Amino acid sequence: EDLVEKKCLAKKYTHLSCDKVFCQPWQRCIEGTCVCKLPYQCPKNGTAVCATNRRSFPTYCQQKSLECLHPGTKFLNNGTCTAEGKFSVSLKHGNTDSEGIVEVKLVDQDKTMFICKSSWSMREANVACLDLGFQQGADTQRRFKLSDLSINSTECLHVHCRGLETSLAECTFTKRRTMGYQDFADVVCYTQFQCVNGKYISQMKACDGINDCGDQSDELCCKACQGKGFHCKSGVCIPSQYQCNGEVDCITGEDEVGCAMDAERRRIKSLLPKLSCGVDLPWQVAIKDASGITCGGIYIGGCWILTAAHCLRASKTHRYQIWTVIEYVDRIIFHENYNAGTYQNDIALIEMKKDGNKKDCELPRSIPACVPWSPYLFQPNDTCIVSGQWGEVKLISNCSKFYGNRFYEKEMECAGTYSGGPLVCMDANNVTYVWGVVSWPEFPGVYTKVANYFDWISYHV
Ligand SMILES: *[C@@H]1O[C@H](CO)[C@@H](O)[C@H](O)[C@H]1NC(C)=O
Ligand SMILES: *[C@@H]1O[C@H](CO)[C@@H](O)[C@H](O)[C@H]1NC(C)=O
Ligand SMILES: *[C@@H]1O[C@H](CO)[C@@H](O)[C@H](O)[C@H]1NC(C)=O
Ligand SMILES: *[C@H]1O[C@H](CO)[C@@H](O)[C@H](O)[C@H]1NC(C)=O
Ligand SMILES: *[C@H]1O[C@H](CO)[C@@H](O)[C@H](O)[C@H]1NC(C)=O
Ligand SMILES: *[C@H]1O[C@H](CO)[C@@H](O)[C@H](O)[C@H]1NC(C)=O
Ligand SMILES: [Ca+2]
Ligand SMILES: [Ca+2]
Repeated sequence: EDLVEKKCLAKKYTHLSCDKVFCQPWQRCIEGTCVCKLPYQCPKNGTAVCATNRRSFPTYCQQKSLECLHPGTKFLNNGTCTAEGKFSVSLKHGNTDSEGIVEVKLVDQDKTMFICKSSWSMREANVACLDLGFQQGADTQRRFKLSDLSINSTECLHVHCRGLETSLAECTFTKRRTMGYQDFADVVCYTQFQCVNGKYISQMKACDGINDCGDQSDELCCKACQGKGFHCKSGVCIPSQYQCNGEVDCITGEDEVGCAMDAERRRIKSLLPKLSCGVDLPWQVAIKDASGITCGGIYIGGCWILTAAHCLRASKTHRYQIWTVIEYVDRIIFHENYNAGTYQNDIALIEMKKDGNKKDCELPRSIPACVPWSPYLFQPNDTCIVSGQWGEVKLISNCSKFYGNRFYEKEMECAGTYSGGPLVCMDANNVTYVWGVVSWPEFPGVYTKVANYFDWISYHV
């Protein structure tokens, strides 16, 4: 069984990696990695929450964003802080400090109860160990087996966590009617497939939909899921029940297409301002010079047009006009590491003069295409619309077979048929993405892969 890919594992993508996953609403994507946004950037609408330092926060986002920025400050309770209320988890009846039967003291309830093992998974186990100090979550191979004793009472606490929470306080608890025997949730916290955090687990746990690692190493590099997990085209697995649950989990977005405090974070997403991108060829532009040689531009937003370098620098005059309506081009920025012969980094930004002398560059009625932030959005055998009429090309795999060392897989994309023009692709929700630009049967078109230039794009845009 060869579910896991090896070539990713060098780059070690955790849940903090944009390219493979969505940043939590108290975070912002910057250079492929989830960073903290300041509390005053969170959506205003939310109910108050309590942090372990007895401090109260208007929104749940704002708390989690302070915890993000300022370690130590954990979560405690929904609603304002009580004076007496204080949360506690503990491992009792155990031969060592990093193991036992889990005991929870629910901030409000003065009574102390145990957890039931019939619903106890790695999602809860990891979260438990994480607030217990052990930063690598629960052990997956090891156990703590009991032999009766303290199995008198009928008490129990069913728990459920997403799995990435930094405290059991954040999870949802519900008292259940316990059967037997035996039903008490044990755990072994990890004290020394490898995870990015440093945790070894067996290969059978890798790529099954379940976060065994704690930071999602075992799930982000998957050609196909093991058990019930659902394979995102992006190469990631998600729990089957993550299908049609009102949250776009896969960066590709396919789990929510074709459908007819965990609940609080989902709520916080649906209020974030979504990008207005890629609504015959509205994005299509044509960069004509006064000489008479044309390039196939693609409108991405506002003042900006994206094209290939070589065609622009074919002009002697260095003065253009953008046709689609006629705008003028103020300045042009080529990528600094453009290599003429190899065509690596064959990409350039055009900045329009705007004109009007009163407002902004944007055209009254023009739709910008979407710029891919991840190189895992579109994959082989995906269909894409080439233009320069328009031809439906397909993305081809293993392009070393055709060109070898003239094709640099990180910086270039090959589209097999079935200047500087666009290679536009659409996802399941009808979002038009500018996937590639035209760069240079057994000769498939080669395209500079734009997703690998989102940081670069961003720097100027
Ligand atoms: C929440 O949003 C509504 C509009 O949907 C708005 O009327 C209200 O003022 C917002 N809440 C706060 C606390 O500002
Ligand atoms: C959570 O907190 C709010 C106050 O912030 C409270 O009114 C509400 O009843 C609590 N419970 C739920 C399930 O929202
Ligand atoms: C894409 O556009 C079509 C237009 O026929 C529309 O019916 C459909 O709802 C859109 N796709 C999705 C996933 O909604
Ligand atoms: C211990 O107490 C429980 C609940 O009060 C009751 O079932 C019984 O008296 C004892 N349990 C067993 C298994 O003997
Ligand atoms: C890639 O797409 C083609 C479409 O014809 C189809 O064979 C299959 O979905 C994929 N190819 C393979 C070999 O799995
Ligand atoms: C990639 O090349 C290998 C040989 O090096 C070949 O087996 C395979 O068919 C190629 N893949 C594709 C999708 O053409
Ligand atoms: Ca797993
Ligand atoms: Ca989902």
